[PDB]
Amino acid sequence: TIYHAKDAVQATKPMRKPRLVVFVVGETARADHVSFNGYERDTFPQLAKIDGVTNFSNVTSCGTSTAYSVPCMFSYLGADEYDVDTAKYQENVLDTLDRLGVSILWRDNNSDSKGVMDKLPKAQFADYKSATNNAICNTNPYNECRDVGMLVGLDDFVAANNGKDMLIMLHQMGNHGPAYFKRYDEKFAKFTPVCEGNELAKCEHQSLINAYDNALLATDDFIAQSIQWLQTHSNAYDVSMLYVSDHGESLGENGVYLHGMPNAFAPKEQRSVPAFFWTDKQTGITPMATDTVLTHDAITPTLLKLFDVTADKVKDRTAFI
Amino acid sequence: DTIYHAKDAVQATKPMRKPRLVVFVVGETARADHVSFNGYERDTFPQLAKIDGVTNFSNVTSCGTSTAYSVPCMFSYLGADEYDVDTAKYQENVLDTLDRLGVSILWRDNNSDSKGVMDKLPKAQFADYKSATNNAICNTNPYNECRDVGMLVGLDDFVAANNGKDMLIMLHQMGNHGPAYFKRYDEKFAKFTPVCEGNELAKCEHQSLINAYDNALLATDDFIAQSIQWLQTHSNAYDVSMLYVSDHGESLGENGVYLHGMPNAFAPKEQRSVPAFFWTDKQTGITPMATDTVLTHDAITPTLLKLFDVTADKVKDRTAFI
Ligand SMILES: [Zn+2]
Ligand SMILES: [Zn+2]
Ligand SMILES: [Zn+2]
Ligand SMILES: [Zn+2]
Ligand SMILES: [Zn+2]
Ligand SMILES: [Zn+2]
Ligand SMILES: [Zn+2]
Ligand SMILES: [Zn+2]
Ligand SMILES: [Zn+2]
Ligand SMILES: [Zn+2]
Repeated sequence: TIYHAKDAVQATKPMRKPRLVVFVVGETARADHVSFNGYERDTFPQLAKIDGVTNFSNVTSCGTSTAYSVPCMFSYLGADEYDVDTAKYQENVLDTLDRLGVSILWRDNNSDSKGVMDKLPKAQFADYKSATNNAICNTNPYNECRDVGMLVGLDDFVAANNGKDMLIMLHQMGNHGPAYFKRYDEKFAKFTPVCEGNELAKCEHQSLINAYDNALLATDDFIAQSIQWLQTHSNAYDVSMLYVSDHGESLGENGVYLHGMPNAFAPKEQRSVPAFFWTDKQTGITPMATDTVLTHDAITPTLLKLFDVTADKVKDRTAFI
Repeated sequence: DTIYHAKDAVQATKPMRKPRLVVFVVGETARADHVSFNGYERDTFPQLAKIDGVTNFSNVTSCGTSTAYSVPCMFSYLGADEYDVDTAKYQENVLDTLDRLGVSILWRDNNSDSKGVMDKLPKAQFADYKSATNNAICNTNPYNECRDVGMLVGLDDFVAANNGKDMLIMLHQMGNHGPAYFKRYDEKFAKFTPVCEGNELAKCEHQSLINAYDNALLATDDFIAQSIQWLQTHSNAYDVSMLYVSDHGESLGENGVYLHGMPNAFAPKEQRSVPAFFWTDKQTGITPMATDTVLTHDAITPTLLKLFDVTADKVKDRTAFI
């Protein structure tokens, strides 16, 4: 195991108020389909009614796929030295925070870690793609488990870690294709018609867009209920929520669909991602400016600052806060 | 002791093949949004507009907002996110690499100093051009300020002295340095008037300050063009290319902010949005990146290496200008 932060120190310890953070790892969401970034439809109407939400209009993802971007999102090495083949053997930020006492839990309704959780106890990773753990899989014809199912019973995690610092990753299914029409329950079918087939190139363009934007409305609801769930502990915990998407998505420009293109050739749409940060006013955390130029490189500094941790390798590195 | 980052660096072909001669103009205080090619409403680069083969890069971000921070970073191997200005002078930089692989390195400075970038090479490869001892062009203006075009005089003696070798020539411009923009150019570029002729810029009328700044750009446009014109006189025997990047931008009164030097955490967009131009001769086989490519000062080191067919297993995937 190769270290990058054994100098890491937690300045104050939970004493002081414990801190509770949800990190929503998003999936396949494009920045230019976010209402706040100038999009022509209102894809985030619930987040708009929550005070304290910062939308970041200029964030660029590490890469264009889940396997590539996710480990880089928790890396110390930054996009320009990230190497997907050796990422799993590096100390990542969750290894650091777990070593300083923060309780880490990772619930996944997408796929896996991807390696990011592999040095921590297996009990701290939970698969939520199956109805064995996810209580919300019967809400749609496809028996697809839903991201909001990752919220059920999180109060049992808090009680089991009463008074400790806590960081909760919720890894979204989000907007992953090609079958966007299956990513959301029927209550979010606001834009119609939608394309209902797995060959995007036969979709009519607007039907494809409509399905994709309905999926964002489902993600907007999931994020909104994530913050509402944290508000039930604003009494005993300093609560914050952070959202960043792993990568964007192509929707037919120059004939390009889905994602996964090499960075040297990937179009703008595959790397321009939304990010949200919310925190309760009790907590004293100040978000950076909304138009700050940011990348996935800001996640690791952000996560460390959220828990008052210092490591002489990532400070002065721009964060979301 | 010097800390190395590219002792693996390898030159694929040697000068065999045609030798290569490159001028790298390190600019000063130039803003991307005052360049005509980037949509500015005045023609601040009328001579560069008449040269075939010039690529303008419309989305380049400087490492920092000052000479001390940006210049060493422009030649670093570490990238902005691991660059540490306090220790940059003990790092192998890209000029150390190219020098040990045989490329002849020259640094002429009409700005200040290196800043540390040249400190491991023989002092004969750095030349001060701020004074009339080396610069022949200083009596052209009330202030006896020596001019950037004086750095072009006698470069054929350097080429002759390194005949057939690969060569990279840094010319460190005085350029658009403030606050006295009106002093940076001779009267032949005093095209936009009235101009402000005082130090504390806030009393200036906005247009008169802008006018002095834009005349200063016309002087730079002339310096780059004649740099290209000088390289064209050796396109026969050498593959010639010119690269220009400014060290940082400049604030011109927006929200009351002038000059540069703000910490990156608070710096306005204008202090970091810089022009970059790359020119190359017909014969040379070098292809520019797309002009809207998102770039930073981190692209300079790979560019210089690729210009000399050098590969270094540390910047191998890093975006360049070419
Ligand atoms: Zn995917
Ligand atoms: Zn993904
Ligand atoms: Zn490194
Ligand atoms: Zn780096
Ligand atoms: Zn590899
Ligand atoms: Zn400067
Ligand atoms: Zn100065
Ligand atoms: Zn310092
Ligand atoms: Zn030599
Ligand atoms: Zn200066």
